[PDB]
Amino acid sequence: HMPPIRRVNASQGSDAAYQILQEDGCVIVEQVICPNIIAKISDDVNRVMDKATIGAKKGEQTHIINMHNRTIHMGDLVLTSKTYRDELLNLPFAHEVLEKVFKKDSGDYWLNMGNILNMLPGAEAQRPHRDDYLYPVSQHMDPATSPDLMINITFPLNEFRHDNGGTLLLPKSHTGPNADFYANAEDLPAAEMQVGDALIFTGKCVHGGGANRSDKPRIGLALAAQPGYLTPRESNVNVPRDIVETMTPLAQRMIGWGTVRTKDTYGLNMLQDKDFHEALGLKSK
Amino acid sequence: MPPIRRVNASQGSDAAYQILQEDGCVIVEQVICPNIIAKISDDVNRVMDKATIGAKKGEQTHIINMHNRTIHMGDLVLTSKTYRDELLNLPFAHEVLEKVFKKDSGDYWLNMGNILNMLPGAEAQRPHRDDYLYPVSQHMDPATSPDLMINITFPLNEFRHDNGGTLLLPKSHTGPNADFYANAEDLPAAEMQVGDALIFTGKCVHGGGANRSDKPRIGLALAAQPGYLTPRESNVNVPRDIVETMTPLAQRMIGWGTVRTKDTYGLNMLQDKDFHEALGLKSK
Ligand SMILES: CC1=C2O[C@@]3(C)CC[C@H]4C(C)(C)C(=O)C=C[C@]4(C)[C@H]3C[C@]2(C)C2=C(C(=O)OC2)C1=O
Ligand SMILES: CC1=C2O[C@@]3(C)CC[C@H]4C(C)(C)C(=O)C=C[C@]4(C)[C@H]3C[C@]2(C)C2=C(C(=O)OC2)C1=O
Ligand SMILES: O=C(O)CCC(=O)C(=O)O
Ligand SMILES: O=C(O)CCC(=O)C(=O)O
Ligand SMILES: [Fe+3]
Ligand SMILES: [Fe+3]
Repeated sequence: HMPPIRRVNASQGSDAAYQILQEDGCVIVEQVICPNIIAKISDDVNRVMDKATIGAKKGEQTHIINMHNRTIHMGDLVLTSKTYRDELLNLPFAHEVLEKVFKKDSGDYWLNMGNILNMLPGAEAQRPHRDDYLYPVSQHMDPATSPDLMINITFPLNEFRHDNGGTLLLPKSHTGPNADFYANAEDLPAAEMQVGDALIFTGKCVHGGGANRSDKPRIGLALAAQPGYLTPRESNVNVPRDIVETMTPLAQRMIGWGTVRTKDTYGLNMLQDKDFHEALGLKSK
Repeated sequence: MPPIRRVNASQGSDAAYQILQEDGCVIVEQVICPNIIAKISDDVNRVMDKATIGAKKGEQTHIINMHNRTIHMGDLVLTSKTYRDELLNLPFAHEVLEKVFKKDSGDYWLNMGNILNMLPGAEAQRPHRDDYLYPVSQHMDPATSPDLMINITFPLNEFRHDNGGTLLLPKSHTGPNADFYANAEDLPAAEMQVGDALIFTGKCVHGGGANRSDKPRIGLALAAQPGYLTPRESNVNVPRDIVETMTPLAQRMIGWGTVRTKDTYGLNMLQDKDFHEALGLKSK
């Protein structure tokens, strides 16, 4: 028995989606965001896609997830899309789920990064994996009882179906032991969703990019968050301060322009022994 | 009770590392020219009165017994050029840190540099493990888990038992995490001179001692950790022109650089590239 990927409408509330996430490691939330906001971000991303790196980043081994040259991953979204900074980073449903995930075990959270996922036509499926492999301490903790190190929220920017490589998932695989092999991609169900929906899954849920056998790119946007005590993959220190001060204090923290407190109350990312905002006199919306 | 073992830096970083692996702590004598420490001490004294006393805003105090007769002070990059140029590049220290972190974790960088000023009358701290700062430490077995922190403390004046030199429990770095390790009254003190350094891991039981003398006892803690752990102190307010006078290693140490895990994956990247490549960050 291969468990199905379960779904809720965001009208049912964040408690119900969190419950499915706790039981399965993954949940699809239908109609979580106005599709026109997503289409706007999609246009911004399409404007600059010719700038992104194809395949591997410099020096990064590819064999763990099967990173290959029919895939484009692209960061730098804060400067690419104002709609991303102001609308997506502040989406209340997402923050309700993330606070439920992180606050007790870990404390404040922020982004690992925001990442465009472009599977080009003919893209081969990835090796099903756990995203928390990024952080080596995940290999020293029991998955059944350890805190979650990551939550991925993927918004399709065009329709996701099995045939165009929509994310493959292995529901209820988030409590088993860490392993070097979990499944073959061909045995997993795909997340099939429309623009305005989102897929949420934990850093322990087995998953991977699907095979794109259509003739059009399949593009999603991954809002990936983690405890503040883990180092983001993407820094935002090159974002002009004038632009940071048009963001809310929450979105500022998400992109690393803020102090993050552990569940024990201890501050990280402080400046001159004080709060980040206080030490800079940093303004916000 | 095992003693705190010691080596001279002339015996090489391998011997210091071996003692660190066996005991969780080691004193390295004459690891740095005392003139350098004296300069940094001048820099710090010139700005000590602007430091915060006791707990920082909203941080509970009871795990380590933080109290209002101890001054902890950061912001060392901008305080001391000698700190930026000499101390952050000390080769013995980086040899030890590479031995600790490279295989299990990857690149490392500062948790922070922190002046530890213990005024006369300061009570001893509750003996503790520093890695409690990172909640993941409580979910890993100390006997086999990676080290999450290395502390290198340079006395800025003489450390002695009577003036609150750091109390240590040697060989305590492999036992299970616990809510009580020892009473401070039962632990030996790190006693050493300017130019020496005490190294101990995030798993070594230790604490501030009681300063029963008439003068402050002041150390400089250089605390390092895996690049995948968020530093306590950010340095994004340091002017880029100051940063470009530093070495690439010291730049990475203060967070102006990409840090790769032992699996080759980069963290603290900029615009999908290496930090330096994306900014054209120059260095010495
Ligand atoms: C585990 C492993 C990786 O860690 C993960 C999964 C963790 C976070 C993840 C998020 C969820 C943010 C995303 O949007 C999609 C991919 C990344 C960026 C990813 C990239 C990275 C470093 C990588 C690897 C490789 O081969 O090239 C790239 C790799 O094996
Ligand atoms: C665990 C615990 C903390 O974590 C540690 C130990 C971890 C690293 C450490 C280093 C080695 C850098 C140092 O130089 C001296 C003190 C700190 C800054 C410290 C401060 C902090 C947040 C704290 C606590 C408290 O009560 O007030 C303050 C506390 O209990
Ligand atoms: O593109 C997808 O649907 C999944 C991408 C993924 O899992 C990854 O690269 O880590
Ligand atoms: O001052 C000392 O010797 C130790 C300080 C310490 O251990 C701490 O505050 O965590
Ligand atoms: Fe993944
Ligand atoms: Fe300590």
